[PDB]
This record gives sequence, C-alpha cells and structure tokens, in this order.
Amino acid sequence: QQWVDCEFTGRDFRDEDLSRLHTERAMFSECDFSGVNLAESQHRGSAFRNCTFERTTLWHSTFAQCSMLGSVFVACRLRPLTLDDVDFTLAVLGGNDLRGLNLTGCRLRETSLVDTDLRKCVLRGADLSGARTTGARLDDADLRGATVDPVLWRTASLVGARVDVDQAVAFAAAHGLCLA
Amino acid sequence: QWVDCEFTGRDFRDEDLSRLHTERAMFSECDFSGVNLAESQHRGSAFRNCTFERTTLWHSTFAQCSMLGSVFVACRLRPLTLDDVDFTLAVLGGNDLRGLNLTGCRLRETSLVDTDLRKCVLRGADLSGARTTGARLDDADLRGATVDPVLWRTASLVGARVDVDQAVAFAAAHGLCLA
Repeated sequence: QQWVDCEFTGRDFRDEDLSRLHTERAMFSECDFSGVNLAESQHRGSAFRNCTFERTTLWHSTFAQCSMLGSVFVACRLRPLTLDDVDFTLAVLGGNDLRGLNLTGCRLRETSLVDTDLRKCVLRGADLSGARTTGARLDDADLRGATVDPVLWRTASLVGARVDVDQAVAFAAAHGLCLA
Repeated sequence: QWVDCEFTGRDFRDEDLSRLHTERAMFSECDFSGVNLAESQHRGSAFRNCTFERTTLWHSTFAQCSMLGSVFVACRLRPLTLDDVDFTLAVLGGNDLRGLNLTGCRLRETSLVDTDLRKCVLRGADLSGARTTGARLDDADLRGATVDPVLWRTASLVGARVDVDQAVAFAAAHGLCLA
C-alpha cells in the first residue's frame, strides 16, 4: 500500500498490519497506532503529530523529513531503523530502547528521554534543548556538536560518550566548576 | 637562630620556639608536637619525616622550604606564609588551610583527606597523587595546577576556578571521551 497527501485526525489504526506501508506527505494527528505492525514501512514528508504508539513495531522502517511532533511511544520496537531528518520535538520516548540509532541532526527539543536507552547512538549536531534526561543512557553515544542543556550533563549516564571541547567544558560547569 | 644547622631524631616537644629564624637548617625525624613556632621564620630549611601533632605555627613564614614526609595533626596553621614550599608526601589530613596562598607549592602524594582548602590559592601548585577523599576545595583557585584524574572525582569542588584544560580533564575523569 501507498498513501499520499492523506489527512487523518483521531483515527483508530490499532492492531492493524501496516507493514511495508508507504506514506508521502501523510498527516496523522492524534491517531492511535498501538499494537500496529509498521515494520519495513517508508514515510516521506509525513507527520505523526500527537499520535499514540504503544507496543507498535517500527523495525526496519524509514522516516525521511518526517515529523513525530508530540507523539508518545511506549515499549515500541524502534530499532533498527532509518531516521533521515526527523523531528521528535515534544515526543515522549521514555523507557524505549534506541541503542545505536543514527539521530544525526534530528530535533529532540523538549523530548522526554526518561529512562531511555540511547547507548551507542549518533547524536551529532542534534538538538536536545529542553529534553528530559533523568535516567537516560548516553554511554558510548556520539554527542559532538549536539546542542545540550547543562542538566543533561548532570542526569544522563555518559561513560564513553564522545564530546567536543565546548561540551566537556559545559560538563565541568554543569557540575559546579568555575571556568576562570 | 639556626643557620646552616642539621638535626636528627631530636625531640623538641613542648618547647617554645616562637620567632625562631632558621636558614638552611634541616631536621630529620624530629618531633615538634606541641611546640610553639608562632611567628617563626625559615628559609631553605627542610623538615623531613618530622612529627607535628598539635604544633602551633600561625604567623610563621616558610620560604623555599621542604616538609617532605612530615605528619601534621590538628596544627594551628593559619595564618601562615608558605612561599614555594614542598609538602610532597606530607600528611595534612584533617587540617584547616582555608584561604592559604599555596601558589606554586608542591603537594605530590600529600595526604589531604578531609583537609579544608576552601578558597585556597593553588595556582600552579602540583597536586599529582594527592589523596583528596573528603578534601574541600570549594571556591579554591586551581588554575594552572597539575592534578590527577582522581582529584577530579573525589575533592569537593563547587565554585573552584579552573582553566579550560582542567575542565576538559574533569570531564574525562568522569568518563567523557574527547574526540
């Protein structure tokens, strides 16, 4: 299947098998994709705004120039998959396993990453301004050039996380050191 | 006044030696516990493996001097002038050194467990190997000092002033990888 320029608000897609679905500029707003099989699906320029994804399988899928603004993901199969310029602004990703995903240059402004496993992820140039990172795991992740708040440095687990020089400094300041 | 003098295993206990001025005097394994060295002066002298328990040292001046391996216990050390002094392997745990100027001093493998160094000036000092568990370095000036990764993980450092290289080092001491 292939859906182009569709706009749905409040739709119930629960338990559906949407594997290999292709969407192009689809707008899904406040839709429920819980229990859905979205494996090997392809989306381009579509939006999943304030949607519900509980126990949804997104394995091997591809999202290019998509927005997931404000959507909530609970215990979903989110890896591996291809994200190519996707906006997660205000999404709730808490508790999921996102290990090793390439989130290069993605927007994760005010995203909730509480208890989220982002180990070995590539977050180069990503934007984490305002994200909630209590319990988040960033060990071995690459944060080079990412925009991050002083609080991430105090919250996220960061052993082996790769950082640039301004970031190492912000980390020291975030722990109370006075750069004199 | 002890000039170019050398003592060993001597007990100076409870003696009043205030305003003493030593020069090139060297003490080895001597005991100054309870001694009064108030407003004393010393230049080029060494105090090797000596015992300083409850010694009074306030207002003395120590210039170009060594305290190698000496043990300090609950000493009156403030105020004090310590100009290029070597505390290598000395034991300072539990002492109060708040605000002292320790610029350029050596504290290599010095034991500072629970030692109060707040607002101390430690610019250029060498702290390599110091034992810093419980050491308080809050608001102390550490710029240009040589410090090991473990100090970054054990001393309290709120407000401590550091340069870029030390900040980077603090981050690596916690597991961040600079790439």
